[PDB]
Amino acid sequence: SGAIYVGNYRVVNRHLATHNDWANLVWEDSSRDLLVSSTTAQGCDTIARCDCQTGVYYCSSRRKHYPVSFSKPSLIFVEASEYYPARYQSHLMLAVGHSEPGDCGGILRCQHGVVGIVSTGGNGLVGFADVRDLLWLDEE
Ligand SMILES: Cc1ccc(CC(=O)NC[C@@H]2CCCO2)cc1
Ligand SMILES: [Zn+2]
Repeated sequence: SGAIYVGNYRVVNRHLATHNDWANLVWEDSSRDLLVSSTTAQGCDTIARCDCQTGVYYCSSRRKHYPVSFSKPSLIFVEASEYYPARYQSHLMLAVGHSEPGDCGGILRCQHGVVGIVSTGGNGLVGFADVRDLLWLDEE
């Protein structure tokens, strides 16, 4: 579990979105596994606007932050997980690290703020769902 809290927006894994998230929907994309909902209180997070390929992500299934190199956001094939089938997922970055289903929503950060959240795992990779292209997270 986990969420990016930027202005009056909450960014979660679409597959973990709550009834409240859907009741206060701003934007969703199943192909990216992202959903954005509106918040009453403002958020403590800043979004990275950058082409960084090195950062630190939180792994809940290890209680640990791990420094990682990660690929640029691409359309990638992703093997069947407990929360999705084997399928293509867009705007996805892969690093070499540990990711179990429960790890989804853990933050990846670089020197520029929040890059994205955990979304995929298995075979010793961790996929992150980039949010740097979502320019509208920083307005309105
Ligand atoms: C490349 C790219 C893709 C998607 C977005 C999402 C966004 O923030 N757009 C607000 C939504 C979209 C439909 C109407 O309102 C930004 C940039
Ligand atoms: Zn950066």
